[PDB]
Amino acid sequence: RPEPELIRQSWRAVSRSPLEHGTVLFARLFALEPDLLPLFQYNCRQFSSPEDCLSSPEFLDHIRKVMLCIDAAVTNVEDLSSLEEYLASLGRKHRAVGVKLSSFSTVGESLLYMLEKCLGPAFTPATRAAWSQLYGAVVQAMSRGWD
Ligand code: HEM
Repeated sequence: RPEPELIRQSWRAVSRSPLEHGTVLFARLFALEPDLLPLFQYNCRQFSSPEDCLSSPEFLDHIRKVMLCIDAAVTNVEDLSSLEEYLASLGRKHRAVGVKLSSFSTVGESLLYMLEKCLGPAFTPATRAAWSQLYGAVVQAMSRGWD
């Protein structure tokens, strides 16, 4: 159970510009794991240009979906069991498109980077710990989807 106010007050800041913050998360994620980008080519409907896929409405829509999912976790920070079935279904969908479960740990590192970029020293160790616990719960629920 992550401290709710630390999660809510930090998420509120990133919610002011969710697409811009999501782009920052993905930029770190791709630098840490370059193999992830070719998975998005199918949604883009073209395999010739990674850069065109990165700037595509289809890629932006995925960023919007990711921010909505994190928003649902933040809304349910007090009880994440409500989203257990949905997160397992999300885990199934990612396994279906070739995503490895290990890449979700890399997404967690990118999320902390996005938050530190947005908040600076306001991203306190307690805030970082709260986000680590919340994200760890989200990936533990999504992990059951892989089975
Ligand atoms: C590891 C990086 C990620 C990759 C490679 C990835 C890949 C994908 C792909 C390829 C799709 C499209 C599936 C399809 O319809 O064919 C998708 C859908 C989706 N992704 Fe991700 N994703 C990643 C991270 C995340 C994260 C961290 C979340 C939030 C937990 C998320 C939330 C979603 C959602 C909500 C959809 C909904 C599409 C649907 O209706 O099924 N993604 N993902």
